[PDB]
Amino acid sequence: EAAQSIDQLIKARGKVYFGVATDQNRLTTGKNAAIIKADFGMVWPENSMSWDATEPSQGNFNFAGADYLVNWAQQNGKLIGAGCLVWHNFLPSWVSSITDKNTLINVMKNHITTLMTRYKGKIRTWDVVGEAFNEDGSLRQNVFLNVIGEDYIPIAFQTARAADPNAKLYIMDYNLDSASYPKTQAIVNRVKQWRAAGVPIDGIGSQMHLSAGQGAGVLQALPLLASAGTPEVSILMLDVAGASPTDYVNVVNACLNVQSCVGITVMGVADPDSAFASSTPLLFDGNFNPKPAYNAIVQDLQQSI
Ligand SMILES: O=[N+]([O-])c1ccc2nn[nH]c2c1
Repeated sequence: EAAQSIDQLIKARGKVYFGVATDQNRLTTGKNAAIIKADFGMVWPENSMSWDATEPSQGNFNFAGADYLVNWAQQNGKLIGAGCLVWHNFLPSWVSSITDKNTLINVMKNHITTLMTRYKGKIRTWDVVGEAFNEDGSLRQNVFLNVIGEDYIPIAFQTARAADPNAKLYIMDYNLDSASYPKTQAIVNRVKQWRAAGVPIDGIGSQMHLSAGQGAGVLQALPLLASAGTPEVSILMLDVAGASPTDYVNVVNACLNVQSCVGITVMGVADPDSAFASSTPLLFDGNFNPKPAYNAIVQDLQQSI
């Protein structure tokens, strides 16, 4: 049927992409590859770029998984996003154990530089720092903050910019979905301050793992995130418990309303492959058919001349 690719449709409304997280296991099973080819314009490695996946012991990198994703994307004319270079998730214990500031700075920089160098020029968007905030808006006391202090964020971004000046560099977080929530306010105010200091934060990515009914609030939260003045904002890791068309269309329209929002990435293709499968939160079902939210996004994005 005509005009059924949400990526094609969102591009026709001036955005860069509709994307999805994936990896080798997905691409070779189900109908994921076919759906991504037809309907999506950007992919991200779901897990294969994590620190656990890529640098399981100090200085010794594992790129088979990430390479597969990058190659598939290139073969299929998809943009690539990748991450997360620096966050508290999927960290090896060898990183967590480090207590010396200069050692951890250099471990972090080596991790950033190695990954970004390998894929230099190939990656549209790097999620450089993730989940750096507490719910109250203070900085999360992860190993980087505890050992390096708050300079770890400027250092990560400056390192990333040097490693691949072509990439758009993002900070990302979750629970940025309500405009009155302290975390949302805080990332904005802090990104403003980092950018005023010349830290090369090109984007804020909102990890939109939503519960039912939360789409509406994104219509206020996304504009708020964009007010930090980054060149770009993005929607990441999108899923919605119950997958209501209302929620999904609200999220999409928040993207459309926000000039600097370049695109939307969903957390996966089909419900059974979600980490939250019982909540059926994705756009395709367990038979790989498009759900009502997919079709509602199509209608919302369709445009006579
Ligand atoms: O938007 N994404 O679905 C997504 C998935 C995994 C990631 N790791 N870093 N950034 C990511 C974005």
